[PDB]
Amino acid sequence: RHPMARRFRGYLPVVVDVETGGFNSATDALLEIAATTVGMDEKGFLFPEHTYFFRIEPFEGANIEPAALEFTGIKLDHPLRMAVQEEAALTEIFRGIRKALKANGCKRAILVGHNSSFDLGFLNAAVARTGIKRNPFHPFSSFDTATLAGLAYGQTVLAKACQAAGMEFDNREAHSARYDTEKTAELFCGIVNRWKEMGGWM
Amino acid sequence: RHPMARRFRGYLPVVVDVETGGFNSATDALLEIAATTVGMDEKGFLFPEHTYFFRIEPFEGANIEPAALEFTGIKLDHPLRMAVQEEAALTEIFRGIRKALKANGCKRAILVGHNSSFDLGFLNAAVARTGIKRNPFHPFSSFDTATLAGLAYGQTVLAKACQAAGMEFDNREAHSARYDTEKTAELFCGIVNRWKEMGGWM
Ligand SMILES: [Mg+2]
Ligand SMILES: [Mg+2]
Repeated sequence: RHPMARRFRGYLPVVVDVETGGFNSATDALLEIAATTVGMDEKGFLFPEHTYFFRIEPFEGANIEPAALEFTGIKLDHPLRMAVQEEAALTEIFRGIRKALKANGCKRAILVGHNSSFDLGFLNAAVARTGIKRNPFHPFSSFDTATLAGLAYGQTVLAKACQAAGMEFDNREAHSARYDTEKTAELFCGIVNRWKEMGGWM
Repeated sequence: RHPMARRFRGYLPVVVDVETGGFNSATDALLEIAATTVGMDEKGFLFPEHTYFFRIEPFEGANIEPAALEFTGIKLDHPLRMAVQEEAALTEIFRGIRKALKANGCKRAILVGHNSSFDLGFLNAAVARTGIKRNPFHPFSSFDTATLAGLAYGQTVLAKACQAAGMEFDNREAHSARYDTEKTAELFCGIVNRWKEMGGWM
């Protein structure tokens, strides 16, 4: 078994963050999705490997809460938005994930996220809308970085967790799914790597 | 401050497990709830403290999947079931938790569970149905022991996580919430305590 396959019983951690048009996954638009795969180096340390990132054209009939959209800072009609259909974006991300599962001897991906059940619900709902087959993510379990940061740093807020971890993080409020996914992947790998450094995985 | 108040940013971990009439928190019955508060000893180690347990009468209009009843072994009409209205059970549990909060110098409870978002979703749906305003739990944050066990033991399945931890876990024929709560509490405390043993919280 590949070293990464042994670490989480055959699941490959893939960090995902979404931006949405509200908090209801059944009805609310998906507006951005980033996904960052994790690799394992020759010494058994995790690192963020590849990032996918797409801005998403709201699905037909989606609900968008005006205040929610306003707080994200997203500009739907901006000429450089480069928004794509959710099916196209998921197809490309999934393809990349399946390639990574094969390279790591893993059977399935597990979503890693900050308050990760939120992202997983939106991901499951988009998959259900598009009718995409062979979703490589576990449908129900996820690694919550708010839980990991609670343990490691006694913090549940993402910015405060990253600050505690010695990382840079901006209290600007205007961050794309890409920024959040890369910071979350760094937080995730740092905690797992500290656990190893402290004797937790020999 | 109180040392527990400093560990998780004023939140008191409280383990919750529910048994339910299916996987949909909007429609499916709450049938049992167990909650176990955690305390901190003089040496800074967490331990499982006070337990509450109630069998719940299905709310009027609730959906109960035949397969949920087979899985749990639940007999709704058994004369010694001693099931109570969800509003009464929650009120009693919440009162008990508030007492734990005060004794730990904490301001809110944070739900701990195995795939904790599941249990938080059912708790919030019951709180909504009953109109309880005095809910001491955080509405969206939780500590997921599937995440914690993935870190510590590479295991996401509760039974297997406990076995990796050196605990006994009975490969039972009827699933119980009192049993999962007791074991989840041990699992949670064991991992937080291991972090500390390894030099992670000084
Ligand atoms: Mg997010
Ligand atoms: Mg459970």
